[PDB]
Amino acid sequence: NLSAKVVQGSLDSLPQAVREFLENNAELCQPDHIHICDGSEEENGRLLGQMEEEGILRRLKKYDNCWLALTDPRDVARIESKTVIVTQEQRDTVPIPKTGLSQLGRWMSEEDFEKAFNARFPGCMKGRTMYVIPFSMGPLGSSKIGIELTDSPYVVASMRIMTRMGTPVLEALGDGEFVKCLHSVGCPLPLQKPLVNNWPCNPELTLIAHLPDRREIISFGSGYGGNSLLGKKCFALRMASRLAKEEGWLAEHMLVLGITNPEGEKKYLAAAFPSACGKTNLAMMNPSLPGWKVECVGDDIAWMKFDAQGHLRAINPENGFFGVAPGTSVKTNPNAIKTIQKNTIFTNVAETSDGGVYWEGIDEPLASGVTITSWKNKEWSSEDGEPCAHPNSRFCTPASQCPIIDAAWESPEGVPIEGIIFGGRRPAGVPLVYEALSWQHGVFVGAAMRSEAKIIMHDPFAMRPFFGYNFGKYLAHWLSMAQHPAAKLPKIFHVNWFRKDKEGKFLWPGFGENSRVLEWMFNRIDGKASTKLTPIGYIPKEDALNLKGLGHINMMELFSISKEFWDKEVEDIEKYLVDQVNADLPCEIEREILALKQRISQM
Ligand SMILES: C=CCn1c(=O)c2[nH]c(Cc3ccc(NC(C)=O)cc3)nc2n(CCCC)c1=O
Ligand SMILES: [Mn+2]
Repeated sequence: NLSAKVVQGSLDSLPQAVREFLENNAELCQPDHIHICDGSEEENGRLLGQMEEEGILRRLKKYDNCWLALTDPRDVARIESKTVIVTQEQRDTVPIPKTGLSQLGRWMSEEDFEKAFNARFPGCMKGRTMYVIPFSMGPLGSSKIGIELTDSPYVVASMRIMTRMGTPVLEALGDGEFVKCLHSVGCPLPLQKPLVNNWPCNPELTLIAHLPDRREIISFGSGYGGNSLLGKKCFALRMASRLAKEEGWLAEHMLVLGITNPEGEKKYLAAAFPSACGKTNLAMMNPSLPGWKVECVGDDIAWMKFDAQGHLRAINPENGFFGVAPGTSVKTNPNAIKTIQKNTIFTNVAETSDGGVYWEGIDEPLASGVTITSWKNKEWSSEDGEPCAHPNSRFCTPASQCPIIDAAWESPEGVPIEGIIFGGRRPAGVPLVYEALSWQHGVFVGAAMRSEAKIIMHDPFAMRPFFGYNFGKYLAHWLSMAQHPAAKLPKIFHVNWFRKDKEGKFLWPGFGENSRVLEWMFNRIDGKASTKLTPIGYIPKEDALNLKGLGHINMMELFSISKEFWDKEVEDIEKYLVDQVNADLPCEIEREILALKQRISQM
């Protein structure tokens, strides 16, 4: 029966639990074939070739083994609306707000989800191959393993880069447990609807669901990576944050980097930023300060767990970078540019006529007669009034290829976090850098995060779309870390690269010069008496920030804290947290809200 549909591998060499998961979902989805992924170069070559034949990928001949996927324009981003967590009780998933609808996640009842599942999954893979992806989140060797079933070869190839994938994962798994991951593009053959750019999706029925009690992730109708690469946001943030809450650790939307001063002293820092803040540019930043070194552990997700000496240790559970393409250049991110030179999948970027990539802000003058095809497969000029690349277009690239990849990026011990950075995009009022007054205040600073998307929105811990459970409880869990025995708590900082003058010009040059801010953090961690007290925390004392080699910087306006601005700010923060977190807001946070208005009242 089922064996006859297998086109690669053998049912018999799957652990019983993997086999049963496959059997149940094959019976349900009715795929024409089953391909058990081995994760070999040869398999990758084959799937890339097949995808080229079918129009899903084009070859980018300018480079060594680079490819380009163009999507249906309806399927270009994750949809928060259609992203749900399923629990017996709503409160376990999101706080019940005081007014309005929750902005802290989306809950669906078990009953509603069973209905939603039956209207989508039966027969969904008809005419397609079901791929079986064994993957490890974190280095191969305890780490969490999952099995993703998908009808998308694009997902297979992306998973190979973004996770450890294939036969060795099944070998490490044995009869262990795994997260069950089910994905379909939702377009059974014969196609009932038009195919755009050979890219199957079902936007109307798109649903990305998490069932934490069953250890199941179920995703329908979208091929876009945030929705389809189930190890990443779905597992390593949402489900894991839940597990972490239970087991006394932390799963966070954080880059991790290692920074070394000119005397050879090295610290690791984790940072959470909302979108459009240049996460990845900071993760592999090339520092301008002489003698300094920055190395990249990860640009997206961090798993953090206290060791026996109370140090918070971080592992990057990913195997790659799924980076925003537009804005990437030799100037803004020289390390990303070298990373993506080979073995990289690009999605929704433009293509030059010599088979190179192009996007807004690539800052690379075209040769004579070279022209650009846009991401909607049209000839493109700068007079079109339309970007050549989609704003959310991506590169998907092996982490091992980053020239400053950290030597301990795959250490199963993890790397000791000495500082946590929170930040946002704030055109007014928020200084370039400040330090939390205490752990409790640092939790509040994370909880208070807002960022410009032209709208300024709340995005606490940069986790707004990613909480796996009640944010009030997530806040209590963060607070609880100050009572871990002998905890060596990271110093907490808040940054803003994006403060502007009245004409909208950026006050801080940023990029490589951000090394000057990390320098201040670095020395503060080491106890340097370099702080000046303000109502919002510590800022750099006068002349403490290293400005050697820069043009003029308006330091006064950059570090300016206005009573009027901060009155408006704390009112907005209180309002947001009391309303949205309501009965689940920990009283330590209530105290921090009051303490801040009290400090502001005194100015
Ligand atoms: C480690 C670097 C992080 N970083 C920054 O530090 C940063 N700072 C800015 C604002 C800025 C933009 C352009 C200039 N250019 C010139 C010439 O002054 C200066 C500041 N944009 C920044 N960006 C781009 C974010 C959008 C994807 C950014 O990524
Ligand atoms: Mn992210």
